[PDB]
Amino acid sequence: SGPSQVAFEIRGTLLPGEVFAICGSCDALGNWNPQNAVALLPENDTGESMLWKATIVLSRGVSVQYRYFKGYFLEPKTCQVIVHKWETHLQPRSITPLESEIIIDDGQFGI
Repeated sequence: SGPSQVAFEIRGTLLPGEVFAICGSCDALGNWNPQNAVALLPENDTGESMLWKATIVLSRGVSVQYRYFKGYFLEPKTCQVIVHKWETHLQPRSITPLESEIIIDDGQFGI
């Protein structure tokens, strides 16, 4: 099974110093531990105002559950990931990647 490159996208507002992050049920997504979550980056290639994206390599045919959160990625006091808010009243998101390249546009944060 030759790996699947998945672009996960979500839109929303953020506080100063805050970013969007993806966390989930496999290594690449940090095994539900926000400390090992993946921070998204702003996506400007479509001319949107509030779009964020993360490109993640996942194993083909393996089901993965995930959620977005908004939080802070800080430097050590002596790393620190602080979740402000996990996505709103909705079931954890899921994907079973089958293609080599996939774009998952999850719309608006919390929806």
